[PDB]
Order: sequence, then C-alpha cells, then structure tokens
Amino acid sequence: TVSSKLLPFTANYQLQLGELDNLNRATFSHIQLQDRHETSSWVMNRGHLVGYQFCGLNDEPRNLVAMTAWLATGAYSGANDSNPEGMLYYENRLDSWLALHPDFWLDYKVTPIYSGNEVVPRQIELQYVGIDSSGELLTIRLNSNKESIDENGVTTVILENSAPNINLDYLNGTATPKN
Repeated sequence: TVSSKLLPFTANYQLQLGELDNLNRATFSHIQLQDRHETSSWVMNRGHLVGYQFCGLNDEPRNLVAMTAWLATGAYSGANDSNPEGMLYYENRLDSWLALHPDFWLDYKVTPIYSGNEVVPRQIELQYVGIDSSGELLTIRLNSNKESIDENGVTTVILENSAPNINLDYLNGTATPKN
C-alpha cells in the first residue's frame, strides 16, 4: 500500500484481470494471496500470465498470451526451473516462498509487454513482493540477475519472450526453426 504498483491490501484473496486492449490482447494479471489459497511454421501455444498453481484459472483469455516453451518452462520440452530465463524458475520459488511465510501475503503481477500491433509480446514482466500481517512490505529475493528492486522493495524481472532455436514472427504469432 505504500506502493502504487500493488493491489490495495484488503486482507482477502484477490484476482484482478486487466481487460483486453484494443487489439484483443491480455494486458495483465494481478494476484494477492497466501499459502492457504493455493490450488514451414507453426502457431504459438498460449501460456499463463499468472500460473495455474496460484490462480486456478482455466483458459481465461485475460490470463493467456502466445509464449515460447522456453519462456514458460525454461526448456525446449519438459521443464527446467533452474533456467533464470524461464517463468518456472520464479513461479517455483514464489510458491516455495509462500510455503515458508504461511503468515504473509504474496502480491504478484504478470504483465506482457508488446510493441505496435504485435499479437505476441516481446517480453513478460514478473512483479513480486511480500506483505506482512500489518500491510508492511517484504522484499523477496529469488537470486536472479534479472531482478530489479524499487525504492519500496518491490521486485521486477523482465523476461524475453523468445527461444534459442526459434524464429518468431511477433506480428502473426508463428514460429519456425532457425536455418
């Protein structure tokens, strides 16, 4: 609350979805919760903005954007939560954070970043901080170089929506391999 970036602290579970913009693109997904709340070319798969493990959301368009597997999982297939270039890395650690701070809240915002009329965003921003029983803020440090802490202790991480073996057309939302 001493931060404008965060959802106002009512002390209940909150899910605010941004409306679709003029181009029908998801604009953000914002969650405030506790550990007890827990649950030739191809076209790109849609990934979650705020992970299913947090928000329970089932193909809700306002929580989906075209995304490489490498960004969503850290890996070409499966999952690698040690790759700090993937979302899993941070999602798993936030979930771990929640389990160790059962008495605190997680405020977590996920914002796709687009240029022009592209349907595929270039980047995803993860914004996270903890809040205590009395609305005080607690910095959450996930040990990644991408992190950037603001004047209030709120952390933002900019992730590239891409993959090392893939050529994306961000306008049309197609992917072809690198030749």
